[PDB]
Amino acid sequence: MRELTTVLVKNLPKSYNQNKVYKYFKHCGPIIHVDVADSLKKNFRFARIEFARYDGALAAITKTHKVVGQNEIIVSHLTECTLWMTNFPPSYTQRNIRDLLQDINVVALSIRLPSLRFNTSRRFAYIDVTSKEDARYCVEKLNGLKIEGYTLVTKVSNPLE
Repeated sequence: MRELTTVLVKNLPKSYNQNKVYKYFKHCGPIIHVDVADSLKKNFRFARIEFARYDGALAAITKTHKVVGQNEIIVSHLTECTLWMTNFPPSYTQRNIRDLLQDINVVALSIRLPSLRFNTSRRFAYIDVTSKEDARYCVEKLNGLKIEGYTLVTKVSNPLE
């Protein structure tokens, strides 16, 4: 218990748009998932990549030392700013989360649903937000919300490290 299989990028110029980032991550390593975060409320952008490996993370982190059009991008491990739900029903559609994070925060970084088999898999779901200061309050609320007699459970930390 302690691995950094998941990395985050910061700065992200126009010059490192999704198409461009895609070129780089596939030349780093094997990867499960990849996304960017358009954070229109701030100048700098972010992105997130589930390499699912430690050697994957190093291949990303090392790739940081290449400037890209006057905005040197920053690659590191992921920080604890990921909420994830566990005890939750599958009817939490990805759209629903983008509504709910606008309703409590305003802004999110990224939003991952599970895909095991079909839908009826009772796996867990994982969402990243810049909004982490208010997320510390939201956790506390949601960690003992009631829906259909189930206590919901969420966390705001990284469930592998």
